Amino acid sequence: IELKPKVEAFLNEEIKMFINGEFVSAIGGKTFETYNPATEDVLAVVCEAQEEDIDAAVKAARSAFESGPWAEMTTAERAHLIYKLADLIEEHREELAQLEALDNGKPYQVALDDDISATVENYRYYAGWTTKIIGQTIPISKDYLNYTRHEPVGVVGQIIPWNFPLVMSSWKMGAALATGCTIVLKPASQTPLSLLYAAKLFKEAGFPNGVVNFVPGFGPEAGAAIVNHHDIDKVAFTGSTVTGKYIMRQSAEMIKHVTLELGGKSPNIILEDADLEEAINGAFQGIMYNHGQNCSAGSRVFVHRKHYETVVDALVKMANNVKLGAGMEKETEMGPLVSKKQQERVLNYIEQGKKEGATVAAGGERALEKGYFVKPTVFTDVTDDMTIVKEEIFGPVVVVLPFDSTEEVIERANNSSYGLAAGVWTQNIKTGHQVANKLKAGTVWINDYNLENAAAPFGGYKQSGIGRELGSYALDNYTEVKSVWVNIK
Amino acid sequence: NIELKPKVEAFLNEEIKMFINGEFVSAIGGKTFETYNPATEDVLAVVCEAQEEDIDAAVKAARSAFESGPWAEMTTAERAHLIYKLADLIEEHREELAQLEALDNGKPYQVALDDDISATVENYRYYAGWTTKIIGQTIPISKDYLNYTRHEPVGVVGQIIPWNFPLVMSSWKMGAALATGCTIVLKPASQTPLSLLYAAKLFKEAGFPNGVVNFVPGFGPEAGAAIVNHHDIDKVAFTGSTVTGKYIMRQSAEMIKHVTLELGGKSPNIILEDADLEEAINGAFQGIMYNHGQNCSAGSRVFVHRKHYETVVDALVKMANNVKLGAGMEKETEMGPLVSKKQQERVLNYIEQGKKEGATVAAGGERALEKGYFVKPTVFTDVTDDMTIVKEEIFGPVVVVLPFDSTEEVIERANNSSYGLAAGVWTQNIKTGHQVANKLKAGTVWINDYNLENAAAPFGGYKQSGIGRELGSYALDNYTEVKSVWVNIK
Amino acid sequence: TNIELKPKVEAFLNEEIKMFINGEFVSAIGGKTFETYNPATEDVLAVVCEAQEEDIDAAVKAARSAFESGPWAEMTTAERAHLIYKLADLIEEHREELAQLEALDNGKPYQVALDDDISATVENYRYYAGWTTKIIGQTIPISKDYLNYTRHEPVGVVGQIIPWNFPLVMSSWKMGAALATGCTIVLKPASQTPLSLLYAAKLFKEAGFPNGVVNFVPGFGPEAGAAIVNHHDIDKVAFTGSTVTGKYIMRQSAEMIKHVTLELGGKSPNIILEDADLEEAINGAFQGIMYNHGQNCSAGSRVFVHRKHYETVVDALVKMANNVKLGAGMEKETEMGPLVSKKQQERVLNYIEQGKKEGATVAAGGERALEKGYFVKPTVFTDVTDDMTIVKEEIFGPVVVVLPFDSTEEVIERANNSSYGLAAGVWTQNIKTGHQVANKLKAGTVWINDYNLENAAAPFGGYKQSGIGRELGSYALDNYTEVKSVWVNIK
Amino acid sequence: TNIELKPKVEAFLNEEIKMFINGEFVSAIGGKTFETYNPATEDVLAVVCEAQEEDIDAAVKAARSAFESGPWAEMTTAERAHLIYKLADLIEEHREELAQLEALDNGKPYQVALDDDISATVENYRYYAGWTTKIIGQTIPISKDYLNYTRHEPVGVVGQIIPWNFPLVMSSWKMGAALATGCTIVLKPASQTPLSLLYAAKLFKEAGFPNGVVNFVPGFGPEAGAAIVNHHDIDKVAFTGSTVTGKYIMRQSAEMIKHVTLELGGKSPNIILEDADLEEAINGAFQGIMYNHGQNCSAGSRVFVHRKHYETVVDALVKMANNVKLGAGMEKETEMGPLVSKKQQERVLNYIEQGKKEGATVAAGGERALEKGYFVKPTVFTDVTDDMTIVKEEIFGPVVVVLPFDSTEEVIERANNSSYGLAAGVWTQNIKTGHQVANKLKAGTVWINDYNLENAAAPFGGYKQSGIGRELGSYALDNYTEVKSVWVNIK
Ligand code: NA
Ligand code: NA
Ligand code: NA
Ligand code: NA
Ligand code: NA
Ligand code: NA
Ligand code: NA
Ligand code: NA
Repeated sequence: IELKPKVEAFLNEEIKMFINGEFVSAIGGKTFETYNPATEDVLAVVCEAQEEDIDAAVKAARSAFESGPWAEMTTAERAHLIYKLADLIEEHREELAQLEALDNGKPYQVALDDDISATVENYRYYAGWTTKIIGQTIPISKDYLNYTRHEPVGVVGQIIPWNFPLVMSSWKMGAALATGCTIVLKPASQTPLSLLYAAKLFKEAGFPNGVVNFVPGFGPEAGAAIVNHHDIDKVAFTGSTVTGKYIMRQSAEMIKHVTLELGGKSPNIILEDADLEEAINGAFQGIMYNHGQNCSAGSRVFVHRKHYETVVDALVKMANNVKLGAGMEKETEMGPLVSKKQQERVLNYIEQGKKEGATVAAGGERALEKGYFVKPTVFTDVTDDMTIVKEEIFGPVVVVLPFDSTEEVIERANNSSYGLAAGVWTQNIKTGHQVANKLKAGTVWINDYNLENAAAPFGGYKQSGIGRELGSYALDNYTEVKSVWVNIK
Repeated sequence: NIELKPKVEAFLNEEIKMFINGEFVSAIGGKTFETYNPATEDVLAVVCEAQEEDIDAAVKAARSAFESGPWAEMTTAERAHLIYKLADLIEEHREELAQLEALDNGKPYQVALDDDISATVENYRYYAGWTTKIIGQTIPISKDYLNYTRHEPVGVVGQIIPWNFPLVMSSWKMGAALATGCTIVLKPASQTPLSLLYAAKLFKEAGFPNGVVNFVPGFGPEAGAAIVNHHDIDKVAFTGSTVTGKYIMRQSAEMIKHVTLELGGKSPNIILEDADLEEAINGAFQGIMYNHGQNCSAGSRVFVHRKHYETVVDALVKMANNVKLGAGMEKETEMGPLVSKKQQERVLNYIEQGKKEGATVAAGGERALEKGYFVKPTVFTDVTDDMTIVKEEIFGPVVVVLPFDSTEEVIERANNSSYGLAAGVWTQNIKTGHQVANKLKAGTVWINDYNLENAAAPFGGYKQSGIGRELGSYALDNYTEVKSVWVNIK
Repeated sequence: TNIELKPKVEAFLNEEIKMFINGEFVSAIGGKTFETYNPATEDVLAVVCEAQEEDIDAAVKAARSAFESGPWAEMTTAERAHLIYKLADLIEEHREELAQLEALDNGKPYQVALDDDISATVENYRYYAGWTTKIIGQTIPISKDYLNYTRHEPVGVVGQIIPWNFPLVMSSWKMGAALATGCTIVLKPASQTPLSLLYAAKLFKEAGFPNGVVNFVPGFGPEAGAAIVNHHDIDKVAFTGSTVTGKYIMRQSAEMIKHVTLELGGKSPNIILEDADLEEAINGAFQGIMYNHGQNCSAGSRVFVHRKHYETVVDALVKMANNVKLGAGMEKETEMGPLVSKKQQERVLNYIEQGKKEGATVAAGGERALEKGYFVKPTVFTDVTDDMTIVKEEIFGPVVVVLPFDSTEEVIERANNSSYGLAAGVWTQNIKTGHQVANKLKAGTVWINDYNLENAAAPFGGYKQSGIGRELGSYALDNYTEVKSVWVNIK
Repeated sequence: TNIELKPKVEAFLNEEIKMFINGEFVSAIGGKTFETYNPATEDVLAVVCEAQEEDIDAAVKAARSAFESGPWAEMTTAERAHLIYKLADLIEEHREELAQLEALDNGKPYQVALDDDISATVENYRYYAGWTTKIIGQTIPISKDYLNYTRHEPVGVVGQIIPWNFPLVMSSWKMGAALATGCTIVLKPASQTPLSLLYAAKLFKEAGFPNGVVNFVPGFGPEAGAAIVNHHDIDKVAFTGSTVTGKYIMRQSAEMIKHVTLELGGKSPNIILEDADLEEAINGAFQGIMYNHGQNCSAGSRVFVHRKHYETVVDALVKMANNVKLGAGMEKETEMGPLVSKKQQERVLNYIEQGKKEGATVAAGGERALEKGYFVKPTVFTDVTDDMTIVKEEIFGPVVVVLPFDSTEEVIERANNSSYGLAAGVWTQNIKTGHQVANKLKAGTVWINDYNLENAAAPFGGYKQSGIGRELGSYALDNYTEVKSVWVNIK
């Protein structure tokens, strides 16, 4: 797939940060390389945000929050900006899909059909909420007017991971912007480009200077500078547990509100009365979608004893059938993992799996001559206490586990520190809702898997997170509630 | 002297048991501590002291009660009725409970009765009403799915409360939690265990299932920490000091555990040029002096437009000097002692720090009476924004009075603070009142009033005064996990 | 085995039954009275004061006063809630007395009145007590230059009229929501069944309701009912009953641009698909129509059965129908009482005769029962077609039609081919089928694998000609408020 | 100086104006046409196809089919949203064309049409686009045995009738809410002002609305109007306009138990208290009435003035009245245009004559203006009492009565002593007085230190005989929704 002219021009120059409505270099001039994970080549050279750059972005966001058009605009004017931003992203859909394929590694056609569509729709959806963020009037006494206001919290720092780089930026920014906050946001070092391209479109849509500030760089410097900044009012992070925990401990010092979206080890449960054809397809897609680089991937596939060997046989064939290649080549179904480090991590987990006694029924090694490719992998002969069953692998790797009763699968499914999502396959109306009610996860799909939409909340129970993104629910993260009492005698 | 109620005598005449799994019990290791009467300094009761092991027993009971048996299976109508029967019982025991508050915490009995017990009753009545009404969403996305959310109780919640409004504080924790269907492990402050441990009898009589509520009296370092660090508690909520608030957020990180915190303040109470001055003088005085200043949302910075500053200082000084200090169980008392010797010493050292930095004690500024933990109502003037006493929460009957010259100036100076719990604004102008309310960074703003709370209105801090809200519908969301269910109907 | 009369019921019934206006038990101004009957025995059960247009006037003036000034107008929402809760506690204390009154006056079995009606009544008040403090409006972010807020103000004096089939429960569907908003109430019970409401007036008084907040005016539809409908100073009307009256009500309400809520009748389908759990569906189909003697607006009076199970379900329905124990509501043996009046017995027996002459076959029942009182046998009609009178029209008795079908598309179309739309049942074990069918039925309530469930928290009301508006739930509140949008210029 | 006509406007007016049915521009089946006029010149402005009963039937069938099957029924909520936002974008792109059509057909000044009416229409659609994905029902925690959820389903085919005073804006107040719920529409504009709607139909098509989702049927009350009101296959009706028609519509809707929303007239009070900012309140009182030539249901047609200020306010209003520049809407200097028709001018002049006959003083104006066109001078009446016709009745012209008062209790009582209750204004600097007075005024919208402000997000509608129900805001959606309560047995 030949590069669009605007992608070629963008990549032909150093990639600048976006602060206070301007494209700028890091103050101290540092740069870093992002790669193409299919070729291992340097894809661009990007300006590297340091602490002093974050502090500049924070002042920019503070000023835009406190005075100027953003602080003065009506809600309808604010909605219109977000709507225009969505339209612009849709206009640049092929450019942005190419950058995602190039920079992240995923198939261009998927980045275009799924990731760009979702980002557009998320911004459309949240433009909608700007004029509808309502407080209460509260009837207490004839002597007072009691009302609440849902005020924006102020300057928000946001950090996102590399698996759905553009989409993830929209999960953070659509709700935050809709409330009237301003933003200092950091993309992942592996994937800065789609966001920094999208910056052009915030400027074009007419966002006032400093409303949005994009600071690409590395967790331990740019990331930690966001986490530790005294003038950031609220933090939101999606990423590592270790980083999640760190963020929470640091935010303690300022009594700062945190939203976290972390990992999972989500179960996808095939009951005796499932439509087995459709469940097999849901189980396969459930783990293999986005190369398994998906926090809510259905990495534990629980299968009723009667169907266990049927599903294993089908999963093995489908895994071997997947077409691996560069995301910018048209026949590719599954691209490489994002980095050498991730490839080595996923291959390490496969070795640990075999070491602990499990059997690789398909895959279980690297693929192709170069690039960070891993073959789709199916593990079988697996038990609940194995490392590969307990821990999030974050690649195209599924464990398949038989079970004999519904009480049992619920227990086993819930016996996890994680609780991001779950799938249940059954044609029975009672069993579907009953099993859904008892699973400890933020999202349950009945007879489907991996569905997300702007309108429906997503987040973790237990150690898969604190709080919800998407829906009306996301808005509450970026608001402070003021209770006003007017003595009316 | 107010004579002790028969049921109060009876209660005080034996060891005060903790309440676990529906039973009154001693600590497993038999440890006990003393609570005191702060007006007299005498030992008031001997109370069973919860240790780590007793928190574990409580958590096990709450877990069991949550996962199966009547509390798990009950309809929301049946749950609501339990909570309303509890409120009715507390109301029947109102005199006994108000006496225990006056005795244990130190506040005037008639205020405990008219304010504290009344609010607790109303907070439970209000929350009983929410059980049947904690609704999720059905979400129109596509003709191919039913999309709905469930607001599920989060599970066992651990709650820690302070000593300044002991019983009311217990109700701000438990009303919302219980309405959601959570089960509870709650620790009263070691200075004020008694009203809660008495009210325990009422939960049992109301018909609460074993283990749905569990009260574990003791100390921050042991009972407190055991709640904070317990792996099987799903969610924590705390009201109290900042150091503990930070500690609790820090520790909750290890479990990715949701935290709600209600912390202290340095709340401004602002008298503008067109205030009704007589009303605003009364509201400025009551704003700080109510509950002996032991009030996180106390109006401890009184900002007074230059035209009225001398007039207001003069009045506050006279009012301060006239307040009648005495024991909470003496009928003539207007203000009781502080809760402890340590608090009295804390406040008095703040006062000394204020004099050391150049402020003037216009009234008060010393201990009171021959015994008990009393501090005189104190008014400081000649104060500047950089002074320790104007920055930090004193938590006694100590007010600073600051003049100002412009609205824009006072809004800046009111907001120049790490705290953001509450604020008051006094002006007769409809545009000024709302404009100033809007610009203040405070979780509650009163226009032409101060210190009003009601179960239906949320309360809590911006900035370092807290995370989250209590009261209102808003409190409920702390105790809920949201589950998004997608049903393929293609 | 006769259920023994509560002493309090015997005392109530030993005197003329007064109406309740402005806090006091009073006679009609003109002293007219009427008779209510015991439909099991046909005896006079009580003599009741008959409200005339002038008694409505006095009730309306009393409600107006209580709304505009005095304790009901001044009370906090907490205070108002507490009255409503205390009323619910009093009803629960008098549960036996009230259930006997239902059984005597209405006819239904005592145990059913106690377990169902009285408990629903109590729960309805407790649920709406809970709303008083939670009737919130909005603050609306538009511009920095304005504060924009709404108030959900009580409409004022509300006129309510209720039917005889669930006398006390129906009073609480009207008053719980109206009282929660802070309205004041002029309410007329059915001439057939005045007594449980008038007994309950004691408990409003004991609970501490201010004078005039509630006013109960027993009498007939053409005098007392019409008076409430036509009264210039009633702000809003709510009615449950006959369509012809519902139409009249809507027509008269035009003249004053008055908001109307209507809950009307139905011809609700109860649909057994091929993959139904036949055990529970057959029980659901039988209780769906026979509950309350078929005197139930949302009765499942059309039972559609997939061709595969048609014979099975017809045979089982006929057996159950023939096994029902008919008798007095105050005899412990009774499973089904009489119909409420001679007029209604005659109406239902007319429909049955009409069903016979249009060609349908009575597979069970189809006639009067026992030696006295207004009893009709449980009746099952087979060999029916969709254009029959008995399949189209509401019968309001223990009369079911059974219709086979061959495809899901077909049953949805036939179920929906009705001017009514109150309720529907769908029996299928399939998770996709249950929701899809539920989505496509035009009915205010759809039960999936059940039938006849109501709860204070879940709204109820008609599509099409089964009504306007909803009762129960948070939804009922909105009928009793006017929304006021306030703009405060803040520069 | 004349505003020069846009090319697209000339083009549109150079042919017969077709109606819009099932996605196509068509003539009336029987070929009837009617004339609309330019009320500044009294010239024929356009010839418009006239919908008859038969054309209404065709629009209803198209809407029915669009509702039951096809893209509109199948589309996601995101897809439906996007159609609505794109419509808003198109309207904005054609803002000058649409503003000219409004100036020409309705009368109002071009620049006000542009800045106010067109901006409000655009923002209305953008607001409602945003609701499509957010129309949520409830999950309701009752028992562990059931999942209880509600669906807010679109009612179906909706019949809407709008007046001539804000033609395009009024069209958006009906369709934004309705289309956001998934309903389909048969909408009739006023015969006096059909053009802007029928121009806008081109933009519904260009946005990509499926065939029959919207259908525009211009014509006359007694034929087109009545056919919408009386149609058996319209599910719900909404109307804005006269009282006599409002009452007709409610009466006719009884026959089908059809939900009705009415936005009717007012005689709204604009109260200037002793502590008002007097300069701002005089400007608010003058604009409250004279905006849109007084052709405004919520016009502040009763200016109450505290006695201290009475003379001052009278003198100011008189000066301001006599200073308004009357002229054609398409003339750049015009501050106020003519009334919409000869009949309206005659009505307003008949009112003014009644006021004189009853003893009131024409302080300014009170007669027609200019050499042709339906102009009336801005008119100020003094020496007025509460019982006069001109004080009680809605005149719908640029005519104000000015009433002195002496106490706040007095002005509230006199303000509320009306069958109308659409809107009110209160002018006071005092924070307690403002909210207190606002709490007591029986009106759907209360402005404190302002007047005539509307926004898509803030509900609007009448207390008493000013209406039933609310338009705008979240509240408007409920009128277009049937609530279904689903119970899923999960035992
Ligand atoms: Na990369
Ligand atoms: Na968590
Ligand atoms: Na103590
Ligand atoms: Na905070
Ligand atoms: Na009777
Ligand atoms: Na209807
Ligand atoms: Na015209
Ligand atoms: Na009305």
